[PDB]
Amino acid sequence: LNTAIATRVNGTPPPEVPIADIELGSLDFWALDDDVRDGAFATLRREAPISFWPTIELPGFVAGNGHWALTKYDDVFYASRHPDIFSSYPNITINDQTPELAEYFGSMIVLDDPRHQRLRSIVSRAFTPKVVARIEAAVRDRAHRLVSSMIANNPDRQADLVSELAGPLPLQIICDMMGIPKADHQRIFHWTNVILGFGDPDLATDFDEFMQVSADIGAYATALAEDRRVNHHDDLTSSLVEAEVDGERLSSREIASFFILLVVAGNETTRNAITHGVLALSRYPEQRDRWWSDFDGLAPTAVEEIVRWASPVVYMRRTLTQDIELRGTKMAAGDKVSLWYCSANRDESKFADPWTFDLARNPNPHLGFGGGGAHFCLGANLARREIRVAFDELRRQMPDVVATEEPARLLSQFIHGIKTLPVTWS
Ligand code: HEM
Ligand SMILES: CC(C)CCC[C@H](C)CCC[C@H](C)CCC[C@@H](C)CC(=O)O
Ligand SMILES: [Ca+2]
Repeated sequence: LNTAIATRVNGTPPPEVPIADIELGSLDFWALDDDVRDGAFATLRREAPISFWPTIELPGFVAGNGHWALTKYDDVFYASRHPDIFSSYPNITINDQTPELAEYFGSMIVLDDPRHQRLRSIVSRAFTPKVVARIEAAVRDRAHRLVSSMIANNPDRQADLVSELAGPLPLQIICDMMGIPKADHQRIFHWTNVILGFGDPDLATDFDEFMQVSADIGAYATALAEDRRVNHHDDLTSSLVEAEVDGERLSSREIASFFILLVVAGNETTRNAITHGVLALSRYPEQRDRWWSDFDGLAPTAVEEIVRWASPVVYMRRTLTQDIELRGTKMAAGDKVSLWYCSANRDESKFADPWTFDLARNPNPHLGFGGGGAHFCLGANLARREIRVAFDELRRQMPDVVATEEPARLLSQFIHGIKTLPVTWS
């Protein structure tokens, strides 16, 4: 299409990045383009598989102690499967948890079992493979309407993939599951965007705004919950207010935190898998060709490889409950430990040809949904289906859809985000 992005050779390894150029506790490092980032993690995996880092500043948050970065696959996996040692309390981002933040962000993702499991059971039936298989009809026609409207909205055949499809599809689905009405979708989207875009001047850099948005979304969850308290609807919000996770009902804060976890995770995750997928297809059109020629035959492995490639969630943090030594590095009880999924997903000792984007890759033990165990992504089956249906609807309405500019990238250490990706089609 000649308006298109330049092609790229598949299996191209990243630039050489000297260790002296790697500074994970600087925001400027997260600004560097993706190739240099991948290069920097390659250097770490080889020369400092476990290394220590001061935690990033950014206004209004509390950096506190630094963290031991696990950049190897086997260590990320080991840490995920040993939660007695690598605890999710008190926080799964690198910054210290505060009681003010805990009002909105003290959900089960920052708790250990047995309380974590008891909370998780409240909503987990809805995310089961049997059940996500049953909402294919809702997914399909949100996706189909979005691709149609992408076409109708754009006589020029020039659109932003992010706001026209990748963004609103996983948003509409999670809000529908929560029971959030249509008129509120956009406001919800703008809130989770600021929550998980903090540090990026296109999203927010003033902590006052972050606190306001948090309060607004917490206030919003509370009002919806209270509604559902009196009038059951058959949405996840009703399950939340009806639950006893205990022999006790959930507190306001527990409801607010659970609501915000679902909606943020639902809104700031699969949209990036989808946008990175389209970009990757734009760079490697042989891959686009193979998949379009055999959509259903290649879909299971295509969807996993888009997730491996995008690694939408860059890292999660844990905290040691006891001393432990790994790979010859002694770490102490109370130390922060960060699990770099984006690095595990390029690990030369687990993946042949880690730099090759291969929609037929089989097996594909990636850690895009984390390393397995107690906090395994609750939305994994939902996300896979969202991804599959989105590309299915593109393949059938605009099969040659293709990026026309490099993406505007989210400045973020936690989320491999794309803010906008101009695409074209014929
Ligand atoms: C490609 C899309 C997605 C990716 C890559 C992803 C990634 C992750 C990762 C890395 C974790 C932490 C896992 C661990 O600690 O071992 C997680 C947890 C979680 N995710 Fe997903 N996520 C995605 C989509 C979604 C969706 C659509 C939802 C729907 C609400 C969702 C809901 C959750 C929840 C609730 C948790 C916490 C589970 C728990 O603490 O037990 N995710 N996700
Ligand atoms: C599956 C994933 C994407 C769900 C994560 C959802 C929950 C709501 C994460 C909490 C987000 C926190 C409060 C944002 C702060 C991160 C940042 C400021 C850390 C730092 O200072 O370096
Ligand atoms: Ca347009």
